[PDB]
Amino acid sequence: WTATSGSCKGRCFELQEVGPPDCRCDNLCKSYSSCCHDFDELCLKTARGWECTKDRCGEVRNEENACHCSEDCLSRGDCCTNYQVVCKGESHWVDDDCEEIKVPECPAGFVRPPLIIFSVDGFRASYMKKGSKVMPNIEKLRSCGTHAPYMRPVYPTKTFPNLYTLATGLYPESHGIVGNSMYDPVFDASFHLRGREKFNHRWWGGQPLWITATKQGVRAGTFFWSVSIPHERRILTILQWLSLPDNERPSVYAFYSEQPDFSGHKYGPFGPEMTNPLREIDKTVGQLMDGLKQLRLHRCVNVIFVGDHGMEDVTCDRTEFLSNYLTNVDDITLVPGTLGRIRAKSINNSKYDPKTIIAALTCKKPDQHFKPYMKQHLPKRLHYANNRRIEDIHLLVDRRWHVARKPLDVYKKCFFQGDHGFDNKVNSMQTVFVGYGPTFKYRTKVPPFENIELYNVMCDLLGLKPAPNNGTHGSLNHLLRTNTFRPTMPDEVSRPNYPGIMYLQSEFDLGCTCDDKVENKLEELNKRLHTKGSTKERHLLYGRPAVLYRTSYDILYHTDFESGYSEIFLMPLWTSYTISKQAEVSSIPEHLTNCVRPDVRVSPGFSQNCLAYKNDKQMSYGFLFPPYLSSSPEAKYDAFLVTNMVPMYPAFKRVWAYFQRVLVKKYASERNGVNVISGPIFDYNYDGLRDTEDEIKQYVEGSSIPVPTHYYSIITSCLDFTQPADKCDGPLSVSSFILPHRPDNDESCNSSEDESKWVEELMKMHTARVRDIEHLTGLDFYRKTSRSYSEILTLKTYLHTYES
Ligand SMILES: *[C@@H]1O[C@H](CO)[C@@H](O[C@@H]2O[C@H](CO)[C@@H](O[C@@H]3O[C@H](CO[C@H]4O[C@H](CO)[C@@H](O)[C@H](O[C@H]5O[C@H](CO)[C@@H](O)[C@H](O)[C@@H]5O[C@H]5O[C@H](CO)[C@@H](O)[C@H](O)[C@@H]5O)[C@@H]4O)[C@@H](O)[C@H](O[C@H]4O[C@H](CO)[C@@H](O)[C@H](O)[C@@H]4O[C@H]4O[C@H](CO)[C@@H](O)[C@H](O)[C@@H]4O)[C@@H]3O)[C@H](O)[C@H]2NC(C)=O)[C@H](O)[C@H]1NC(C)=O
Ligand SMILES: O=C(/C=C/c1ccc(OC(F)(F)F)cc1)N1CC[C@@H]2CN(C(=O)[C@@H]3CCc4[nH]nnc4C3)C[C@@H]2CC1
Ligand SMILES: [Ca+2]
Ligand code: NA
Ligand SMILES: [Zn+2]
Repeated sequence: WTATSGSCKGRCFELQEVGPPDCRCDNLCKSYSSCCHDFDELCLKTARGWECTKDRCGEVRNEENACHCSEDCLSRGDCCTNYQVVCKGESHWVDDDCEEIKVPECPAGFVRPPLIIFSVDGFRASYMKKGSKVMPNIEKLRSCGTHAPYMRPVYPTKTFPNLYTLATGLYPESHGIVGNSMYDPVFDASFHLRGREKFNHRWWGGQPLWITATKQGVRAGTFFWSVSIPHERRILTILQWLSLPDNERPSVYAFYSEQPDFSGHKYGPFGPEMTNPLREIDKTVGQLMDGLKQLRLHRCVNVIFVGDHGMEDVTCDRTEFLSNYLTNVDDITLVPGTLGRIRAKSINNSKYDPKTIIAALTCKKPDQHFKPYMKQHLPKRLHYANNRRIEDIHLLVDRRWHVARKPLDVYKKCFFQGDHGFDNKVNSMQTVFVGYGPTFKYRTKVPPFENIELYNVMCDLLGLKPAPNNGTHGSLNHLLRTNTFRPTMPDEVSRPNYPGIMYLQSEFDLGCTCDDKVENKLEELNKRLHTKGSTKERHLLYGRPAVLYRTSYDILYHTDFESGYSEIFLMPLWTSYTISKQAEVSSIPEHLTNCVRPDVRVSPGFSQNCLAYKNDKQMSYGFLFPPYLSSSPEAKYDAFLVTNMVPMYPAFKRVWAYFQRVLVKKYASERNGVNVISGPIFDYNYDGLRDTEDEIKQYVEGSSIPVPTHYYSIITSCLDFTQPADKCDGPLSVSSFILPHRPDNDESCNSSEDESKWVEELMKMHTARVRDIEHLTGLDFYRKTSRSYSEILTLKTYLHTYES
């Protein structure tokens, strides 16, 4: 109940929250149906429109008018945005040449440059170039300020998950808005786009920018706008708030536009109808900048122009139906569209089985346009699993497609030509970032980056300490002229042991064998030097990774590779080696096919054993440093050490052997040498974070050898590929992957074919940032380079996407 009998007199767009049942006058009162009876008359005036004309100049103030052209309007802070152009001979902001803003030029009484976030729904990255002719205001912001060619959204590339990731710095799995539609099984409640459940504070987690600002004494405009409030009125409200007395005036503001998303859904991303919504957005930008110029704020305010996600061509005829796959379609609930999420229709149904559902959805039709996954098996780069609101079964839908339960859902619910939601590396889903103002750089292009990183920068722009989030603070310092945040490297927590030769061969009883008993002060001093680290500068190019948690581990050196061997997990945490462009690939000689060799630096009690692999009928083993890339026949023996061995399913060994035998050499050819760091990952609770020993759900049968959920590699070379990876003077280039360690290749529908037709495609799907690996392993890479630390942080957030 709302006692709508109160009044909005002197309260239009008030900032304080006012509680039930007293009526409201704020920018969301419409959406709640709680506005005072006179909100429309007083607060949403429309009379005479939004623009001054010659004859209104100097007019007698008439308070009924939407905006004013009277002489007192500047002091009242309510002129039409074009007042000074029409009535005082001024230019539009867009018509002025851009001039570097070296220092803020703010009016008396401004304690910091204000931040205005101009957010646009459905604004596809390629609109910046393709619509540039019809968007002169936005084009001036882009060209004169700091811009990226695109900004990567979070998955799913839906509206509320991305707007709230913008506000919080968090993955949707952490902030809790994992879809526009959700079911929370603990609340037993459904969240929808439409209706009242979404207003409940229990859905939204983390700490959004407006709350961070308020807790730290920086005042915030109300960021959200009811749909029926016209954009002109939104702009005028922001400009009015900017004329408040100093102690009342917010320092951070947001504008939101439902366009171009609204028309994009109707007409597709490049429909000819799309020009007009782009023109309209640009005019709104021009209104704001003109108004800032009137307030003498256009060289004081930092403006961010930022989108949530792109838009793809999608029509009704490109829908897959689950009724074409499942016998029992009525036993499931599907969340449909550009992603699918499946759960049981009734919790009392004991004949529900996720395994039979996944199997019935796996590689069933040759052209099949979605792929099913248990959520723990989704590419780790999506970070889309650790929340009870994400259903166990997920369908990753191909771009341009939908999934639905039954055909009647599509016609008895084409209506549309565009949609979004797909995998966040898809080019059509990319969106925009421009920053303009005294704190941003001048005419500067920055590489693409992820929207999770923006919250830290917005905190930096406002002098705020960010709440804990998933950005990597300092990774975007290159966007800023000042206010940079100068991080320090984490301290290493565990220091390694450096074992020498301490065990005789006969102390081991591992059940391993090797035909190695074939055999010189010349070559012996040499191999002793190798075991003490004499080649370590070649293979460990950026320093040893730091172990950021408490553990017990050994550094082991060899001719061709170096490793940090965990005595707790009985295998390396990391293995580092460099492969030059000139390096040669060799076979595993026939006498060495099954060779495993005890490591005399490491005790039997801290070693794996071959008997456990013989007895485990599901598990085989592979090696981290590949025997194919040995520098010489004699060095090859080091690759068969028990301390280089890791547990691998035979299906996974197909993937790993092709990567090691074929791909590493290909990368070394193409990139002029590569440095590789490989290793295991254990993430059994799918939280994106390194497991502790007591979280491990599976061991090699009969043993304490833990089975990895994933294997990673980080592959680094010189950005200037005219220099070899091992003699690089400048910035680096990196690509990485986190491959799921699965006992089948059901994910790859073409896997019965030769690895050359499917392995690299799998690896590309499981592309990762170095930072993703850091979280999953508790390691910190690139500790010793000649690069600035902020540049290294940017390198660790890079994602190699393989989109063209
Ligand atoms: C991306 O960045 C974010 C932010 O930095 C990272 O998330 C953090 O990760 C931490 C580890 O997973 C986690 O720390 C835990 O906090 C627990 C208290 O949590 C509450 O308080 C905080 C602070 O205000 C609050 O933010 C939390 O909010 C969560 O939960 C509510 C739902 O109630 C949501 O609205 C909200 O969105 C958020 O949910 C998300 O996180 C939770 C986990 O907290 C998930 O369950 C959700 O699915 C969702 O993703 C909370 O309200 C604290 O209790 C934990 O301590 C346990 O473990 C330690 C070991 O050190 C030990 O001291 C304790 O014994 C304790 O164990 C006990 O609980 C066990 C489980 O019940 C039980 O088995 C034991 O027997 C014990 O009783 C822990 O320190 C932190 O909460 C989140 N923060 C956020 C905002 O999510 C994220 O990791 C980053 N991602 C990547 C990939 O890097
Ligand atoms: O105006 C906006 C969006 C503004 C915006 C600005 C900046 C930004 O990025 C930044 F954060 F980085 F700046 C992100 C979003 N929208 C989109 C979001 C929803 C929220 N809503 C509700 O009704 C809310 C639902 C949830 C909720 N909980 N308490 N009040 C509310 C209102 C209807 C709808 C209003 C129109
Ligand atoms: Ca984990
Ligand atoms: Na397959
Ligand atoms: Zn949309």
